[PDB]
Parts: sequence; C-alpha cells; structure tokens
Amino acid sequence: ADNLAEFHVQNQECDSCHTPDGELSNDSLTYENTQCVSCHGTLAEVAETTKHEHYNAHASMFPGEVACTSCHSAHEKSMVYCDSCHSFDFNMPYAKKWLRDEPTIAELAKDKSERQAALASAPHDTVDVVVVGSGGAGFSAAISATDSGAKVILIEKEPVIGGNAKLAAGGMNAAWTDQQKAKKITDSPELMFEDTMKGGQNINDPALVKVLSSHSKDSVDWMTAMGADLTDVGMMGGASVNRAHRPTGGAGVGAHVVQVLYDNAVKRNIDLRMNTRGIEVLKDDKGTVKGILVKGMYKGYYWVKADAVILATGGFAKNNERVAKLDPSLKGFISTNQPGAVGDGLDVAENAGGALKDMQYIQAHPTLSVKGGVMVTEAVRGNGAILVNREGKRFVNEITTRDKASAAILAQTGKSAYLIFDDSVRKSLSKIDKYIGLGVAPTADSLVKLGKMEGIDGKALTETVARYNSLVSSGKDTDFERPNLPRALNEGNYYAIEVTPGVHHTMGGVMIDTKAEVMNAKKQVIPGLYGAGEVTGGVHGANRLGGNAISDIITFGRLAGEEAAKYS
Ligand SMILES: Cc1cc2nc3c(=O)[nH]c(=O)nc-3n(C[C@H](O)[C@H](O)[C@H](O)COP(=O)(O)OP(=O)(O)OC[C@H]3O[C@@H](n4cnc5c(N)ncnc54)[C@H](O)[C@@H]3O)c2cc1C
Ligand code: HEM
Ligand code: HEM
Ligand code: HEM
Ligand code: HEM
Ligand SMILES: O=C([O-])[C@H](O)C=C([O-])O
Ligand code: NA
Repeated sequence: ADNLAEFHVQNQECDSCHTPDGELSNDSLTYENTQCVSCHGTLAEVAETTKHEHYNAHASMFPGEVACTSCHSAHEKSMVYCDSCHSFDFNMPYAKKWLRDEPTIAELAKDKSERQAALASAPHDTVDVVVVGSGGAGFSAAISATDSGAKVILIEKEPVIGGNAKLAAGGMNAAWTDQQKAKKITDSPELMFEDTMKGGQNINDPALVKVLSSHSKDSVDWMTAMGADLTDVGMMGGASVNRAHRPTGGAGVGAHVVQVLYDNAVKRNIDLRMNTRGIEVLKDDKGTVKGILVKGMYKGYYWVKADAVILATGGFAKNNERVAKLDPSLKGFISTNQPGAVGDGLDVAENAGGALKDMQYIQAHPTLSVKGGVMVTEAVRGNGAILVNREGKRFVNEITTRDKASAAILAQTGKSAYLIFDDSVRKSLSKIDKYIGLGVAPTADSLVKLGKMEGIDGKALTETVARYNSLVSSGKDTDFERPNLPRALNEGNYYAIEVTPGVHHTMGGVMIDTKAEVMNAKKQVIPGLYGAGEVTGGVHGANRLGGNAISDIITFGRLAGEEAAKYS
C-alpha cells in the first residue's frame, strides 16, 4: 500500500473519510479531519499511543487544533511538519522527506487561465475585511475588526496557525504597566521609546515607534483583558529595565499568546481558513481595494470581495536567498523561523502598489542552539546566564544589542560560544526546562567537569564564573559593562548550551503609517489596504529589541483591524 487512503480502502469505504457527495469540505479539511478523530481519537489521545520519553509526534507546543492532515495526506505520501526544524527519529507511515518548495507569487503568474476564470466568476464570499496570515498580528486584527462590527475572513497558507508568533519565548515589551508596577519595576513609554530608538540606531520611524511605546501597556492590557498571563517581566538585550512580559514563572509567551487569540477568534465564530494563501490584492477602477484572490490548496483559486485587506504575513527570515541578496554576510546561516516565513506576503503587498523600506536590515538572533538548530531565548541571558568562549572566558556584555552580540559570538573560536548558567537561573525561567528537555543543555556538578564535557578550558571557566560572581556581588561589571547583573551563578549544578547566530527577523517590509495603512513609493495611502506586524518596515529600524516584535504585532494588528473596520 503506497499511500494511506489506499492502505485504508483495503477494508473501508470511501465515505468513512468523505462527505456524501465526496467533495472536500473546505481547504481546512474540517469534515475529513473530524473523520480521522472519530476513529483514532483526538490529537492528545493519539499521542498517548505514540510516546517516546523525549519526543512525541502528536504532542507539542503548537497552539490551536492541529489537523491530522497537517502531516498525513490521504492519497499521496507526505511530510512530518516537525522535520522543518527538528530531526526526531520518525516512522511516519507514508512519509516522504521534508522539503518545502512553494511557488513564489511571481511563479503563480503561470496560472492565468485558472486565475482569469476565478476572477470572472462571482466572489466566493462577500465580507467587510480579509486578514491574511494567522500569526499574532493576524488574529489581533481579525478580533479588533470583528469587535469594531466588521465581518472577517482570516486566511493562513500553512496547515497550522500561529506563524512565527507561536514560537515566541522571552516576551512582550510593554511599559509602564501595572505588571512592572507590581514587580517593582519603574519604566515610562518614553524610556521604552528611547530604548527602542537607540536600539534601532535612530533609523526607526519615530511615529511608528511612538505608537509602539504609547500603546504597549494598552496592548498588554488588551491581551490580559482577553485571557493572557503577562505578569513575569524579564530583561532582554538593549532595554534599560525589565519589561519583557511572559507568563508567570518565565514560560514561552508565544504559544500562549497565540492560544489566547485563537480561543478569542473561536469565541466570536471568526471564519478561519487554513491551506489558503493570499495571492493578489484586487482593486477597483479608482484604485481602492475591492477584494483578494486566494489559492485554496484543496479547492483551488477563488476570490473574496471585501472593502479592506489586512496583510499580516510576517517576515522573510526563512528565505536565505532573499536574505543573502540583501545581506551577503547572512548567506548560509540557519534560520529560527517557521517554514513558510519567506516573504510572499511582501510580494503581495508590492504587487498592490505598497512600497518597501528598511529591507537590508535583517536581524540574526545571537543564540541559536548549535546542537538543536533551534533558537535559545535571550531571556536565558536576561535572567542571568553569561556567555563564554572556548577559552572559558567571557567576551561580551550578554544583554547588549543583537547586532553586537552576534558579531561578538561569530568572532569567537570556532564561531560559536556557550551560554553558562546554574539552577538559580534555570529555576527563574521555566522555558530552560524545555532546552534541558531537548537535550541541548549539558550539565555537571562543577565547572571543571562541564568544561571537560563540552570542550571549554575547565579551570579558566571556573575562574571566569567566580570573577563574574564577585562582579554580581559588587554590582558593577567592570569587564564588559553589562548593566544588569541579576544573579550570582552559584546555586546547584551548572549547564552549558552551545550557541551561534541564526537568521531571525526582517526589520524592513511594507511602508505603513500610524493607522497601519499601506502607502506607495510617493507616500500615498492605498485605500482599503493595511499592514501589521513583521511584514512592515519602519518600526524596529536597523536593530530590533528582544521583546518588541510581539508588542509590535499586537498593537499594529489591533489598530489595523479597527482602522480597516471603520474604513469599512
Ligand atoms: C523562534 C522565534 C521566537 C521569537 N521570540 C520572540 C519573543 O519572545 N518576543 C518577540 O518580540 N519576538 C519574538 N520573535 C519574533 C516574533 O515572534 C515575530 O516577529 C512575529 O511572529 C511576527 O508576527 P506576525 O503576525 O507579524 O507574523 P507571523 O507570526 O510570522 O505570522 C504570519 C502568518 O502569515 C502566514 N502567511 C504568509 N504569507 C501568507 C500568504 N500569502 N497567505 C496567507 N498566509 C500567509 C504565515 O504562514 C504565518 O503563519 C520570535 C521569532 C521566532 C522565529
Ligand atoms: C485522513 C484520515 C485518517 C488518517 C490520517 C488516519 C491515520 C491513520 C494512519 C497513519 C494509520 C496507519 C497506516 C499504516 O499503519 O500503514 C491508520 C490506520 C488505521 N486507521 Fe486510519 N486515519 C484516518 C481515518 C480513519 C478512519 C475514517 C478510520 C475508520 C473508519 C480509521 C481507522 C483505522 C484503522 C482501524 C487502522 C488500523 C489499526 C487500528 O487502529 O486498529 N482511520 N490510520
Ligand atoms: C477509493 C476511495 C476514495 C476515493 C474515490 C476518494 C476521492 C478523493 C478525491 C477525488 C480527492 C481529491 C479531491 C479534490 O481535489 O477536489 C480526495 C482527497 C482526499 N481524500 Fe479521498 N477518496 C477515497 C478514500 C479516502 C480515504 C480512504 C481517505 C482517508 C483515510 C480519504 C481522505 C481524503 C483526504 C483527507 C483528502 C484531501 C487530500 C489528501 O490528503 O490526499 N479519502 N479523495
Ligand atoms: C488526531 C490527529 C492525528 C491522527 C489521528 C494521526 C494518526 C496516526 C496514527 C494512527 C499513527 C500510527 C501510530 C501508532 O499506530 O501507534 C500515526 C503516526 C505518526 N503521525 Fe499521526 N496522526 C495525527 C496527527 C499528526 C500530526 C499533526 C503529525 C505531525 C506533526 C503527525 C505525524 C505522525 C508521525 C511522524 C507518525 C509516526 C510516529 C513515530 O515514529 O513516532 N500525526 N499518526
Ligand atoms: C509536532 C511538531 C513538533 C514537535 C512534537 C516538536 C517537539 C519539540 C520537543 C520535543 C522539544 C524539546 C522541548 C519540549 O519538551 O517541548 C521542542 C523544542 C523546540 N522546538 Fe519543536 N517540535 C515540533 C515542531 C517544531 C517546529 C516546526 C519548530 C520551528 C518552527 C520548532 C521549534 C522548537 C524550538 C524553538 C524549541 C525550543 C524550546 C521552546 O522554544 O519552547 N519545533 N520541540
Ligand atoms: O529570545 C527570544 O525569546 C526572542 O527571540 C525574542 C525576540 O524579540 O526576537
Ligand atoms: Na519587518
């Protein structure tokens, strides 16, 4: 049996999986995944029969309901989605090796017979607002437009929701929240603004930064008002004080936030379509938006008529070819991103007239795990970890900006470095348990034994932590002037995580204004068209601050949905 339907036909009828006419229910395959779940159980039930002590195909962090068909296709062999980032030992029946090859918008130019026919038919739906992309900005935008009295359709090209947003760890920057108040933090949006602007090297558009800071408490108040926990306020690089909010005790902010937005779209019955890619923004004869053409992976091309289209497609940090064109020094680096973060959403924007900006500014996250090929939150350093090179020495202020840390780390022997911390640090940030669980955190009861495990000079490293630890006690890092030295590393065992920069965020993208309206090369608004989140440029300038993109997607997402819903 060469495929799963074949294998199942053997002892079962076509309509155990299909509807009575046999047509696919929709591009989310709702009816058809329901059939799967009626015989094999829900996702959790199936993981119960798939256990492995360190991994489970049917488990993970992905928020929302994760279709069986995200990995099991019926009439063809298919791929395990977790192979886009991991290499877990898998035995998927009817597997084929992960390979993402998605046509670019320009390639889809070849489909002009199908596209023309779709366009000559009537709209498949007629609504007020179409929001493209189910990451943080997309959900927020759908929600705020629904709540502003707009009818929404939310489309996601992947099989699963959440984009890069569901991967977020260290936190959401907000200032002068009650959450920093209760933790005895003192900040102003002026300070969040001035951290931002200096962090971006003054490249940032000041009015967008001004919206980011001025609305950040409100954005956190919004999410909390909706079901989120963002009471743990941690430090991140280039911030003056702590302001990265995440759930109580340091757990990842991303999966959680995407799971609160998701329940909030569901509570409101928001029409959410998976395996549905936004292809072309359509315009009327006075150049304002009139709808969008989309490509359903399962039912084909079709268009939706609407007054406003919200592009919330995220960045292009998975696309190294486009990154390497813009920054040749990144060419070849591994990315931290989900597999579809390739910038098609930008092409859609440009094709509609939107002009791009700040596109050559691409952030590399300083600490991707050499071993796991996954990002290790910067909150590990904010909660007190240091970095050491192979000589067992510190070489950089670990809570500096990302450009600078990345550069420092690449200049170290073997082009990588090590996060080193103890149980005090581990205990303060539950996410670390996740890296310990992934196996990327070697551990030992002394620094000589850890250095010996890991190839770092043992006595040097020992002497390094003891100087660090006196520096913590005496409150001033006179070696690298790290301004926040929150913990001595002297409680319980020790751990090391081998780290090196990976491609992580594109700070450039479509030009938007304070209302989240896309503009053109002459700086004119494109009536009906908005942009929110990593798809935009102007917010983070030359260097984004850890913590700011999540605050960015919530604030621009939310404002775009209200601007779009009022626009109509
Ligand atoms: C590993 C990791 C951890 C991070 N941790 C943090 C953190 O702690 N704090 C922080 O501030 N930032 C963090 N960042 C950055 C932040 O999560 C991203 O900047 C944010 O996800 C941008 O959100 P968005 O809504 O703009 O896009 P995304 O969340 O990336 O979502 C965009 C969605 O659009 C879909 N889409 C794309 N093109 C189309 C199309 N044509 N049609 C339909 N759908 C489309 C994409 O598939 C995706 O699902 C992290 C990023 C990564 C990769
Ligand atoms: C797309 C829909 C479905 C998917 C992805 C799915 C998943 C799977 C997979 C991956 C296998 C193993 C294949 C192999 O071992 O070679 C399997 C076997 C099996 N499936 Fe399906 N399933 C689906 C729908 C159904 C339905 C509708 C039924 C019953 C009417 C069903 C009942 C079974 C049974 C009975 C087995 C064999 C062993 C057992 O569980 O007793 N499944 N299924
Ligand atoms: C001989 C029996 C079957 C026939 C004739 C049949 C018919 C079809 C057709 C024509 C399609 C493509 C639809 C389109 O492109 O519009 C399709 C896809 C699909 N079918 Fe079947 N079906 C059969 C059995 C099954 C079985 C046994 C399963 C699951 C175990 C299943 C689940 C699905 C799903 C989930 C899809 C979407 C695409 C995919 O995963 O390949 N069908 N089927
Ligand atoms: C309710 C949802 C799903 C159902 C009903 C389903 C069905 C199944 C079944 C019945 C098996 C065989 C395991 C056994 O017989 O013990 C299996 C294996 C597998 N499925 Fe699923 N699956 C679903 C969701 C997913 C998803 C979302 C993914 C990928 C992210 C996935 C990837 C795999 C893999 C990789 C294996 C092989 C297991 C291993 O080597 O540990 N499945 N699936
Ligand atoms: C069903 C799909 C997947 C499964 C079951 C899975 C499994 C895991 C496991 C077992 C760990 C170790 C920690 C833990 O216990 O949670 C982990 C961590 C991690 N995985 Fe995955 N993985 C999946 C897909 C992905 C994808 C597609 C990405 C990137 C787009 C990714 C990125 C990461 C990252 C960044 C971590 C580090 C810990 C954290 O940030 O919470 N994973 N995952
Ligand atoms: O290190 C993180 O958790 C993270 O990746 C944070 C941001 O802002 O990009
Ligand atoms: Na951007």
